Amino acid sequence: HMCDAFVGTWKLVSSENFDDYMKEVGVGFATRKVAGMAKPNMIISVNGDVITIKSESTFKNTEISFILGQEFDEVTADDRKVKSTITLDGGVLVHVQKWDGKSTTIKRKREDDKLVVECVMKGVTSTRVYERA
Ligand SMILES: O=c1cc(O)ccn1Cc1ccc(Cl)c(Oc2ccccc2)c1
Repeated sequence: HMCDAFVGTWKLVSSENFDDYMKEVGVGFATRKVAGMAKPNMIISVNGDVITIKSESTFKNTEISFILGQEFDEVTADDRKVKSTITLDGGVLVHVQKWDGKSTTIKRKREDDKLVVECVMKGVTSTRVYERA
């Protein structure tokens, strides 16, 4: 019942500072422009210990499946090959990606009827808000 309030289908409704976050991460111009236009669906499901997070958009479709605390190799939408670990910390899903001596963290939290996604790269934070679809 660990992630019950995350399960479902969520649609992006607002984004702030995502271009700057992507710049900090090293995403190139053309990918930033097309990625930043996207209005993804985030689909979260759980089956036993396995959590699946899908992102569906006109830009890319991605899917990760994982067990909390158990590292996995991930190819990100911007084609980084990263080692990821996702944990639950105080009811927040915390997703750390490591590559090339760098690290970024994506936090997903339930707040009122929204799912709020905060992406941090060094001093740059972006906040993305999703609503139930
Ligand atoms: O998977 C998520 C969901 C978010 O809201 C924010 C970051 N991340 C991770 C993330 C990482 C890099 C890029 Cl380029 C990215 O761009 C998109 C944009 C739209 C659709 C798919 C990928 C999303």
